Amino acid sequence: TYQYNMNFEKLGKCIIINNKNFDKVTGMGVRNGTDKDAEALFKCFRSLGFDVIVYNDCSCAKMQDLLKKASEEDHTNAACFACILLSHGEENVIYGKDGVTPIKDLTAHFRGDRCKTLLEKPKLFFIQACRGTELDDGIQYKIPVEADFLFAYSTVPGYYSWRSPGRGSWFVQALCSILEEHGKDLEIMQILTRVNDRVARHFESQSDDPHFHEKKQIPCVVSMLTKELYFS
Amino acid sequence: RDRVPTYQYNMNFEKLGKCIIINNKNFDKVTGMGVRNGTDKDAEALFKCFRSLGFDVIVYNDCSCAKMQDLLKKASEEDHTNAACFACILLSHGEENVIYGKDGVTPIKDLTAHFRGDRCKTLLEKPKLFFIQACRGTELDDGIQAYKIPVEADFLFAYSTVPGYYSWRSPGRGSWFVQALCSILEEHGKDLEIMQILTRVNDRVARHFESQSDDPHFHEKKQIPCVVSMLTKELYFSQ
Repeated sequence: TYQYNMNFEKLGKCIIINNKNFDKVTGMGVRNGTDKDAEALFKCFRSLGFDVIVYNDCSCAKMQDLLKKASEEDHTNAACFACILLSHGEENVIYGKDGVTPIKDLTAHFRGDRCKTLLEKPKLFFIQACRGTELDDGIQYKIPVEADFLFAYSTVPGYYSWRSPGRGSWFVQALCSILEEHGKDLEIMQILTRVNDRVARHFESQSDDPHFHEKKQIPCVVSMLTKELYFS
Repeated sequence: RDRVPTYQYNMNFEKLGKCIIINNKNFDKVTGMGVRNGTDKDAEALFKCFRSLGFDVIVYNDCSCAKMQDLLKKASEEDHTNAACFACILLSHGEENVIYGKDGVTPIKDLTAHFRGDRCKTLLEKPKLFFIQACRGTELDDGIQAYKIPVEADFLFAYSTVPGYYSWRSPGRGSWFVQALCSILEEHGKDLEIMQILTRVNDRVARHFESQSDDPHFHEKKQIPCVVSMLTKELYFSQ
């Protein structure tokens, strides 16, 4: 009644796109630690039951195609779909190695009118990537085509997204530990909300620059879901 | 459902909090904006719901842009120490990232900023909720047949529609989102978590509603609301 139906042969497909090294033209640095993120993610989402595949250093055309294909696959025996983007980013756009592409362009392939097999099923996107230059200085019948999506961004619109080259990204470590522990017994919003809490609290940046010292982060969930979602 | 200790927003405060409703029905000729028939109905329903939840609700009417900012900034400067949370609900014309006063347009992000961490210390670690009934663009959903804290934390925006899309409103029955919202809030407002409620409002607006117009450009259209949460705990209005 108030839950998404999970009675399907497979949980669903999980495309993880891991972008580490970029073309010199985009002039964007190597994202160190992103390999830590991907492997940890691969475990969790696999352990949840997703059929996860990891694609490394994709180009924008490559990403668009990856998604479009999956969009055109047959999802009749799937409960849901999940995509995860690890990259450099700006507002509304994510980086391939050869430039940028709008996030909406990657997602819209799964709109109700463009992926019938995934209608009334959750389509989940998790996006760990910078979202702008800002720093949090801290303190003290028919259904709509845009429905059933959920984007969990690593950060709020306009703000930087922090990643340690040694331990991986703040967001990912958090999402992984919570999932490694309650992925099976909590609802998706409960899970993400705790991730919001752990990133907000447990983390604080440290550099030798005063502009980047003791800075903060809060992830941001967008939901057009229409049911509660549990992975079991 | 199971209520697990260090995971709820602490509600044991003298008061639930302020709920400011901004009911904009009438707009200057120069904005080219029309009379939003249905909105008085929407405002009545909402103020009763939020009163019933226990908010101290205040209704403002046909606001200028300056007024909208002023009352919000001043609201942001009151002493919320004895409140568990704050709510603001905007009913107006809107476009991508902006919302109308009677005399023009002002960025939503600029309204909400007043209640940040560094800017409104007495609402720190407390949920600040924002409900927005307004168009966010012109596109139509045609449908388909079956210690330290970040300054931006503890905000939840519940928009009536997705970015870039239209927002529907019966002159007779009021906007879909609002109708749906108030209904769910009546039943389960005191027994369901905020995200559980808004999800149900998502389902209801998506199913129960379909447009009907003599204009085929506007005929048989659909709508999905959009929830954005920077909350760090579950939020229940009771106990």
